Amino acid sequence: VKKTVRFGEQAAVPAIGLGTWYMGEHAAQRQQEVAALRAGIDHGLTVIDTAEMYADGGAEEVVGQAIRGLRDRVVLVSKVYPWHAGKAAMHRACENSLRRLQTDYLDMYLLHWRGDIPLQETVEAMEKLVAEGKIRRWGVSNLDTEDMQALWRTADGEHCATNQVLYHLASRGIEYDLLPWCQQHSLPVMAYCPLAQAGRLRDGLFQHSDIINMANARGITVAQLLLAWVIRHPGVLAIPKAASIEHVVQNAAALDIVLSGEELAQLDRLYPPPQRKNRLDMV
Ligand SMILES: NC(=O)c1ccc[n+]([C@@H]2O[C@H](COP(=O)([O-])OP(=O)(O)OC[C@H]3O[C@@H](n4cnc5c(N)ncnc54)[C@H](OP(=O)(O)O)[C@@H]3O)[C@@H](O)[C@H]2O)c1
Repeated sequence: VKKTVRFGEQAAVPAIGLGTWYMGEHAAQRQQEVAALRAGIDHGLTVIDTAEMYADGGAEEVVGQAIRGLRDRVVLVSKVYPWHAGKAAMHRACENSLRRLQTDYLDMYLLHWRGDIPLQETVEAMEKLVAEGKIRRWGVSNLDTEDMQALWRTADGEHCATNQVLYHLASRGIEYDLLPWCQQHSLPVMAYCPLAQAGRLRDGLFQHSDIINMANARGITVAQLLLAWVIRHPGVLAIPKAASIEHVVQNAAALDIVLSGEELAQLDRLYPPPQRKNRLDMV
């Protein structure tokens, strides 16, 4: 079973990509960050996820340096603050992102979350960037099932190419409603915080005996086990962030893992799937 995802105008991207939140904050780390991204590309991870938010442009500048001369090898995803996502301001947000990335187009551009602009106006603005050639496709982030239904209802809202939401073993709420909805509409989901921020989100995911034993039993690390879990089913593209080369190399290698039913059942007993609607986890 191929560990790829149909994503925008790309027929198949690898199901693990590269996050950039917390890159670009410190000048002393820029070279290390550039190297971690290039390592990911060198290991076949092509999707890079960033945002105008991240270090106020800084992460985008890091990405732009990392991808110099490699633009055709990568699938670039950035995001626009909702307060920019309207007729007036959208072009400037997009143009500023493109300047920092030093590329003339994005593969995907996401509404970072839903603000006060009516969705119809954001959709029209995204469609204009598509017609101009500045973005190949648009999508959204942090939209729950109700918001996705509202979007679908808008003119051209069905062109939405992805929804990026929080998903990991210890926060599975999207499995009740949102993922099935996405699955029904052939919409790929981008899973952010797929490592729960290396466990910092949920106390003891990493420090868990049965998960530690399970990873040891196949000679993988817990992080790899958690990533393979996130991408176990089609239609989900995980975007772990790694500034460490050792970590990027691990993360790419998690594309080669096949979890058994026995293993997946054990994991469900440790962190059961949701049996009701849950508010969309975000962070
Ligand atoms: N749309 C949104 O609202 C939203 C919100 C949050 C995040 N995001 C996106 O999603 C991405 C992923 O989420 P995240 O950065 O919040 O958290 P994450 O990817 O779940 O975890 C990042 C942490 O995991 C560590 N790590 C990575 N690979 C590892 C490995 N193999 N072994 C051990 N530790 C490992 C990293 O350390 P090192 O860096 O030192 O390797 C980092 O400290 C973000 O970077 C961003 O692109 C989007």
